Amino acid sequence: SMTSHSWLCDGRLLCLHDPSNKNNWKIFRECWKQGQPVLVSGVHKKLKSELWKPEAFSQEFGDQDVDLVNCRNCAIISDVKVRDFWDGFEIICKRLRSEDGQPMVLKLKDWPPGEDFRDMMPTRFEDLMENLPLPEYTKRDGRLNLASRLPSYFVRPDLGPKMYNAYGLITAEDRRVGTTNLHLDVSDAVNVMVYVGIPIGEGAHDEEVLKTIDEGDADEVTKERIHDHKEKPGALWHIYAAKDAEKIRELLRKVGEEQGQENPPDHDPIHDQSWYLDQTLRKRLYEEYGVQGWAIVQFLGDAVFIPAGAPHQVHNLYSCIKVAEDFVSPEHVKHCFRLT
Ligand SMILES: CCOC(=O)C1CCN(c2cnccn2)CC1
Ligand SMILES: [Cl-]
Ligand SMILES: [Cl-]
Ligand SMILES: [Cl-]
Ligand SMILES: [Cl-]
Ligand SMILES: [Mn+2]
Repeated sequence: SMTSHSWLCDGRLLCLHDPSNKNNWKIFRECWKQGQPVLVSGVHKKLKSELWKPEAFSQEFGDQDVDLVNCRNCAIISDVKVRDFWDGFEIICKRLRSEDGQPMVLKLKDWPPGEDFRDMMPTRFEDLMENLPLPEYTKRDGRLNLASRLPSYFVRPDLGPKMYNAYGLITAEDRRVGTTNLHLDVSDAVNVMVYVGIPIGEGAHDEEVLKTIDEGDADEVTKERIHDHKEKPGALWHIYAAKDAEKIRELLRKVGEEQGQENPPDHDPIHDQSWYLDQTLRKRLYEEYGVQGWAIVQFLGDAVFIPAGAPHQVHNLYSCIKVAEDFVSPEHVKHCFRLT
């Protein structure tokens, strides 16, 4: 009747199979205490699938004004209607075009804005918050979430959740670009893939996706989820242990200098959110600094748990809708303390 869990990343990543199992914490807490990320599959089967479609967001919210980002060159597209984003999510012939006349790979910036998700989308808020895995950690009032219980000596997360909406990266050149560049968060996070859109028009794009996963260092069991079970892959993540953050900063200072950037010796390339670690940079991190990460493919309905302090980057394989909630576990509270 389905096994409790399996392993990815050759034994280094816990994958829980039943999102609402009351005994998940017993397997989870040992991996979490060691500063590892955790994957939980099957959250899509708990949700009302009609609430998470791109066509519904366009119909209900299409007249709101927003900014977009061109993922290929970081150009900002200012003050457009949110339908201009949603109507091109899966239909390539409807996307905003760059000067070269190609359809753009776009990210929708800060939408819903700030802490407004609950007010703007109360039925979505309920559906997500009631079906989050590890609820004693992840609910606003969970017994193991210290977010509402800490004094001002700790950086507290904003009221969530936050939605992350972007097209898939397409070409061989796109393999070196991030959807979200390398950064870290002082809080813990759970990120849920609630919808994956595989386009039509330039549909037949299956093969660059396989080369991206393979070159991305994905394990053999992860490759079997496509070929054997035909699940929809959304996004390729690289996550690094919080303890390796300074070694990553040293690599990126050296590369910034090799590329003729002019940066003070103390500047923080992870906080700048300006780098994506491509195959060349990931190999250099392993070979020159001794640092190994976790390469994670987030499929429809996968919840990725990212530990406080852990540097991480995201590369969309197809068009994705992700919803994330921040929390403060007792295992990782040291990462948000304002002294020493
Ligand atoms: C509704 C799921 O049905 C089952 O029979 C479960 C499947 C998942 N599992 C556990 C057990 N402990 C912790 C976490 N998961 C084993 C039994
Ligand atoms: Cl830690
Ligand atoms: Cl709603
Ligand atoms: Cl729990
Ligand atoms: Cl970014
Ligand atoms: Mn993050």
